[PDB]
Amino acid sequence: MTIFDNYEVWFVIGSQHLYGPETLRQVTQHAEHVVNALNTEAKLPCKLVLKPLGTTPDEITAICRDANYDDPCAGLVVWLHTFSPAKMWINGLTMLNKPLLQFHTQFNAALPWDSIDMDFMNLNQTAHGGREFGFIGARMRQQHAVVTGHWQDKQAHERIGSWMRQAVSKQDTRHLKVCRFGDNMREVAVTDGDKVAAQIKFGFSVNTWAVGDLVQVVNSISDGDVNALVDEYESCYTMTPATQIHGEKRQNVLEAARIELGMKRFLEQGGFHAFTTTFEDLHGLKQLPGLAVQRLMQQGYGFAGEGDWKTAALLRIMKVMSTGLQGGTSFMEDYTYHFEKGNDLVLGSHMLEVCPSIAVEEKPILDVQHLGIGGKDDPARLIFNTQTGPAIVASLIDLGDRYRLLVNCIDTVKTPHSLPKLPVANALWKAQPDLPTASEAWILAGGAHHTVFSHALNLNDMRQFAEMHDIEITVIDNDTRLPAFKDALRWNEVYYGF
Amino acid sequence: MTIFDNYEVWFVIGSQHLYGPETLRQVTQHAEHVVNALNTEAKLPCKLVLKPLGTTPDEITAICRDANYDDPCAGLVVWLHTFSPAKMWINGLTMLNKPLLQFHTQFNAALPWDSIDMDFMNLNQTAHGGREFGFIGARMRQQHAVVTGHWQDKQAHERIGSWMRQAVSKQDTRHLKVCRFGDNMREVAVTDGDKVAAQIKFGFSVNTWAVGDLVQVVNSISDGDVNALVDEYESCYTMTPATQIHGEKRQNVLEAARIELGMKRFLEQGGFHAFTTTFEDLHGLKQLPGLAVQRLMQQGYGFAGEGDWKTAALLRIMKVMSTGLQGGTSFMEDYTYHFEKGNDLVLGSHMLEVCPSIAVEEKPILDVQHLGIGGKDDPARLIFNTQTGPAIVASLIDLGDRYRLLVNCIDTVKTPHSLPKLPVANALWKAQPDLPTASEAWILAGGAHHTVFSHALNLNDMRQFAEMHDIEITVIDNDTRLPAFKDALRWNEVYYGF
Amino acid sequence: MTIFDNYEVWFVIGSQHLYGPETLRQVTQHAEHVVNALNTEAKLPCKLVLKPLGTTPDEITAICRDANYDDPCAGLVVWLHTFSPAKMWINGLTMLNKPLLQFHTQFNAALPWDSIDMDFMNLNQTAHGGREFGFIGARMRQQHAVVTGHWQDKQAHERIGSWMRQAVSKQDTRHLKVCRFGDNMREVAVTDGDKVAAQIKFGFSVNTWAVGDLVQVVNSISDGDVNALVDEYESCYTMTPATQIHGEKRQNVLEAARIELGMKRFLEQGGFHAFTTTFEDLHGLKQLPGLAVQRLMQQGYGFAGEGDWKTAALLRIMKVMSTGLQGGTSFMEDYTYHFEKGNDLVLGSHMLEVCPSIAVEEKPILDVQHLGIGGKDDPARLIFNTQTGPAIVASLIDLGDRYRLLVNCIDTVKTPHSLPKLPVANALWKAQPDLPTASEAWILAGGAHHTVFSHALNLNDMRQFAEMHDIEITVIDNDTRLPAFKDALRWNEVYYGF
Ligand SMILES: [Mn+2]
Ligand SMILES: [Mn+2]
Ligand SMILES: [Mn+2]
Repeated sequence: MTIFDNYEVWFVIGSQHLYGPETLRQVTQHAEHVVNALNTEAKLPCKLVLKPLGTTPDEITAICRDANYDDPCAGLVVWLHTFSPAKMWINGLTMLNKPLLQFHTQFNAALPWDSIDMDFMNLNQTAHGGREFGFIGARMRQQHAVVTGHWQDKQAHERIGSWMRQAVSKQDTRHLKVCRFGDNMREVAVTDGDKVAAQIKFGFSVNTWAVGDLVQVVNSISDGDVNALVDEYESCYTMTPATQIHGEKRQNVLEAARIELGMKRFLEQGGFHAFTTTFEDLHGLKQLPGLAVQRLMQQGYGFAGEGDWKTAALLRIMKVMSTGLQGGTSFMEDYTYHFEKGNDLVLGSHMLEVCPSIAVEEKPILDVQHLGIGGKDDPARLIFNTQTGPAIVASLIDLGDRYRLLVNCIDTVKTPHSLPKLPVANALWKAQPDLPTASEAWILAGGAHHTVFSHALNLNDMRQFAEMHDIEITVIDNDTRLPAFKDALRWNEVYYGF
Repeated sequence: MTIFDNYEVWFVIGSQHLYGPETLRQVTQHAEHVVNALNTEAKLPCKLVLKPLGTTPDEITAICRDANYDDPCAGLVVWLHTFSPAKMWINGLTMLNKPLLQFHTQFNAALPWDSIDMDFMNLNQTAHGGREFGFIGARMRQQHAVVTGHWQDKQAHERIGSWMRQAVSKQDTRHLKVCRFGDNMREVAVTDGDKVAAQIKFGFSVNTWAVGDLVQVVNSISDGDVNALVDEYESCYTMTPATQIHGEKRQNVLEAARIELGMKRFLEQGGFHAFTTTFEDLHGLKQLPGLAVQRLMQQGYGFAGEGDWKTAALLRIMKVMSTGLQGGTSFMEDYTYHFEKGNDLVLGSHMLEVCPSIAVEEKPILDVQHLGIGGKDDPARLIFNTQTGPAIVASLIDLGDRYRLLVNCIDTVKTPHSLPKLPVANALWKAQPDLPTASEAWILAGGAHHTVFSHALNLNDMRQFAEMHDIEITVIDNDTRLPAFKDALRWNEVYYGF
Repeated sequence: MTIFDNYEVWFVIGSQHLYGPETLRQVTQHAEHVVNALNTEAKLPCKLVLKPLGTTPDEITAICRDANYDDPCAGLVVWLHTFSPAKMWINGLTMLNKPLLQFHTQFNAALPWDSIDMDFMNLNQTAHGGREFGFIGARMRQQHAVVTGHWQDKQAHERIGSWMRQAVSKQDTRHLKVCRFGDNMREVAVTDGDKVAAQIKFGFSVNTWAVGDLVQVVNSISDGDVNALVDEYESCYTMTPATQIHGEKRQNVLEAARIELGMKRFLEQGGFHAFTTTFEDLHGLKQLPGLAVQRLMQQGYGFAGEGDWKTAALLRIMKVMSTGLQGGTSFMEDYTYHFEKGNDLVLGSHMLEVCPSIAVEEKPILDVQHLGIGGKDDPARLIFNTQTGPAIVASLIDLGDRYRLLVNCIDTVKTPHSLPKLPVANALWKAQPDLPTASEAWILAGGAHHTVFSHALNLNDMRQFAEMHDIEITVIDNDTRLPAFKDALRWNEVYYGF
């Protein structure tokens, strides 16, 4: 059912004819054996298709050429069962659009001390065949990945599997379409940037439909379709008295529903995966989309507030990326602090748009709905608490000449006293290593007030993403120390400054 | 005896023409003591020749003129006795083509508290005088190693001699001559490169003589001389049943012996110090040089397989580097692996060519050969085990615009079982910090399958080597971590990308 | 029959739906009309295949994806009949392996002053639609070409056609295989270099077979096949008395013939397009290949003397490139000068290997054959004079970090007195602007003694090649003036020094 099922990774084996052609026939036995046992037992994010052996230049070019042409081909994992003169690969590697991982593995785990002979020695020579390959890729500054490990090693499966994840994320982004409903909040910098650069670098496109284009779909929906969706609320969520049938703010639940249907139909018919809104342009909408934006985020779409295409895009990438994983992933603003010796905290939220995928409960749908901001009707919104434990918050910023991705490892924690006046969903966390330093470093390194929160993905996941896209990663966890942190900033600046 | 008897290090001393033939003659006295003290007591790689005092610019410029012209001057060791304003050193240091080391030292291991005068402070004042000199070395951006200590210091003797050792290596490489017998294995990358560039940088030359040429010399050796060498094989090694008289492959031993004599004679007359071969071009040679190659490696000749001049030269270099040290140093190629929790191992070896320099025993010689590779006669070889202990493998790769020296720290270990069918000698080691990262880090950095294995030389030797040549040293050892390693590869790329 | 017939160029029209879909239908009428009239009447180097209109992002990605996959697709020529929002093209353009030329043309030549209206105005808006496209390509630093001109403009056809030429040259080079028969003349720099860099940058591969591998094929040929080829000589060429049946050097014509057959069979069975020899390794050959190398160059193969793969490669590229053109293209060494007020000259040649494609006559096959060099039998060689008029000489050199292509516009001229002792073919020329300055500049800018001479190609042809491959071109013709010439060298050095 998932987008992972719309891709497969190619298992290419490198060798040469020198010994052959029955020395090849063993190689093929191994490959087919390792491919089946992985597809069967290694619980990897998507499928491995074994291609015919690459033992000549033309065979290797062929495979890369094919890999570029096949839209499901998300990456290559190459095993060099033997020596494989690396010049053979050059012409293929210079046309390759798809990512590559060397699986520096071997058929046997134990070296058969008592039996080993030259036949053996000259078969399963990945020990050196993998190093010849290492070189050309390094020589070309072509970022190839490596996992060393025996082919049944479950630790390897993970790192292999974790890489397959990024391959698919990289190709989905190459089709991701953000639909903004208006422009950036006036006078705001971070949420602005060069959209051309984004689509060049990342392949996702951002383009603006009039709020009025939406309003038209938003107004067109049938009551039959509205009251249907109104039922799915009462089913799913705790309705606060104000929200119930005879409640003075029932009518506002109707307007929420339609804005959900309206946005969903516009977004499906447009073929979109993400979107923005701006409270400075809600002409023809009854209320700022809250409930609707929250549920569309649960249903999968990327979103960010006030025109913020980068963060909205990012959310969608990290959701997709998170498929099959234990948690969350939500848009998030760092809203307010709690200061105390030992217990410094952040509380995250926005005006309304907090995704219910990181919640732990059955979730109230109250109004208590004054939003002076926007200047519209009291909006519907889901109110909830965020799950505990170790998360991350990611901010992608545009330094103008390049992008930088900041990640701050964090730990959600339970609110000690509850928030009875606060009509928004919360997320409360301690920022590794500690607020003052965590905040300082983030601020030092730019990094928006807009972030993507996530329980399901982590730092190592994001490190591979940063690699896969060739961008700087600015990491802020417990190891962070400002003198070193600053040096890195400088040294990365020169490096990525080409 | 050995090549360290060819070279010398000059012992220059720095003061000003002002003032006091006493003071200025009084200083001459100490340099004559420390030098004589060091030359009999210190056990340094080669002698220290004291030179007349650098008091004026012209004298320093002369000292440099001579130091450049004198082909056994391996470098200057400089100690700044009184105080020698560095503007005097300019014209000299500017022309100085031989390496320099500031031995930053005093007269006198401790301090006269009641016996201190201005007459004393006039003369012998390296504390400040030494610093001024570092400045100009830094300003001009020259190397200038510095060792600080009291001359009588055991630790400081050690430090200076290791430098002296490198200084001499630098000079020997200048005259090093590789001789290639055929070209690279077809379609191979790591072992190709720009010979012109290497000769510019390190000064070693690489030029190829026809396989046909060698054959002419091999086909010329007298049966008398051939037989005589075999008498040396009987006495050196453990001749296997087939190897000895009435042996089924006794002639293969003679042919090997003939080859070795021809190859030797050839190399000697052409004044060569290293060589390569290629199994793809052996026309006129009865079998692929194995035993011949091994004993020649053991006698001091650098070599590396299938046309690999870089590694071949590096072997010769490191072999000379290691002179007067306990331990082996060999050509080596990661051949296969043993994956076992806690005990990941690499079996090193080559087709035939491994140096008995690194062996534990009196070596067995066998034929049990059938080398499918090439397609020649069952060739002779020395089978043996590699010693137990700390070692390094090193590779010099050409990245197009610059060279990179990779060195992995390792620890060789007893084969836990005999290897009865392995027709070749072996090395066996655990890689620091562990196989997967050891291997992965090397692949990320490129780094040949061909390496120079050494028991005698260490990371520190190679560190100075890399500094001495201004090449990047990539270091894989117990302290390695992939995030910092990767960072260093990027931050170095832009440093040395100049 | 020619390799041009194995490729086609794609004619892609960019537009958008804004007006459509019958506004598109006109666009298609135009495109089909312009494609037919060009394929019919424009005598272009190869075929134009009109692809379906690109009016959306997915359609544009599709076309580029297809262009990469189709091996005959040599380049794209895009016409922007209307405005074509350039973001649509980004994702296609970021995957494109093939070269692109914008044909900034229009359907009508004259603006129909009296009739023009908005319908018209908004159709045929290439005036601005072409500038939107210009931008993205410029923004991406993607070297796209442009010819502006009406679509019937014959001057345009040329510049379009001239570009199509380079597209095909660029793809052939991506399959060109040099087969060296040995290594570089010892101690020679220019002919040496980094073969990995070449195959990366250019896609042609260079790899060394043993002279003995050839000798085996060289010796295997049948007399029936030898004497057959001996007849084709007497037919084609003037046989000097020494060369005739009872001539004392007839036997040497037999050995020439076999070396021709032998080299031709080895080269066809290897699938090669170019080759080198080295006189320092002719073990098993009767005489240095002269006659044979000359005729194989006429038949099409690239060649250069003494191991020189770059120049041999280049020759083959410039021959292929020259298909369908008036002249020549030959390997060439600048052999000797004539100095005289007003009449300074160069005479070009090699020991033997001068291609008879630039000759004007029926061509003597004498021996007068002492070649002390090589140390072999008196060789057969064709002796001839070169055609008059404006030519070029191209040298591709490896500056180590990058390549530079030098071109010197020259003018062949008739020898005033004849060369009765000189047993080699001549080419005599004046080097624009004049020997002293022409020689100086060439020497200043490096540039080998080995060149490719050519009557058929020129400077503008080579300028597009240099562009198509992104390398420096150092031009030396009449406009050349050393102060400016030097400045350019410096300014290009910084630019291409990334
Ligand atoms: Mn906000
Ligand atoms: Mn090898
Ligand atoms: Mn020549």
